[PDB]
Amino acid sequence: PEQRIEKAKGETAYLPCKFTLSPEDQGPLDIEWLISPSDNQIVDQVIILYSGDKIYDNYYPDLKGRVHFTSNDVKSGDASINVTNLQLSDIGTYQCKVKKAPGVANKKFLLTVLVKPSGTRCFVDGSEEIGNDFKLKCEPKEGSLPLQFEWQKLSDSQTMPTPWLAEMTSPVISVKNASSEYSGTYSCTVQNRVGSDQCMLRLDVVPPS
Repeated sequence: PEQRIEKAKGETAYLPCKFTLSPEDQGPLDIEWLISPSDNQIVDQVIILYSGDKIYDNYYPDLKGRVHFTSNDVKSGDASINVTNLQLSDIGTYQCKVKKAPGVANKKFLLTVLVKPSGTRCFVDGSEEIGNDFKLKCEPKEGSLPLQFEWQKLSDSQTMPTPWLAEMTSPVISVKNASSEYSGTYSCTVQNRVGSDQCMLRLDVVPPS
């Protein structure tokens, strides 16, 4: 089991890792967390240890100061960690390895970090001319999937061209055989569960010449 944990950038991830001891488990309690980041191909890197009743946490410089055991009494049965001020670079697989010999247990977490849509650009791809085919595009610079789009007409009738109604919730509107009546100011609003962004374009459909 690889449990998915999903949080937004800047929030804190809780990676729970509670454990029961068998009375047979007489060896010293030893706990190791390791990361395998997405951003690169290093694998199984120690980020924090509990060993000899002491915490060692100076391991992985990208996580400096941001990884802590959740509990104030780890030896009672809680190996959970907090990862605070989440960065996009913290996306990866986190493994909790608990040992109290002969007992050994592991668990993995797949951490994803979400970001709201931002830097969203609204633009026309093509010549804005009567009879032409061109494209209305709403392109976020950043934004975690799944993303929702919604075009609206801000100017004049405040009503989207009927032929475009099917692509109204799409990032791209593929305009065919353009009418001058399609002209106007249009808004693209993009959202995901973190947040929202909006942009605007002006369409001016003129005779081709």
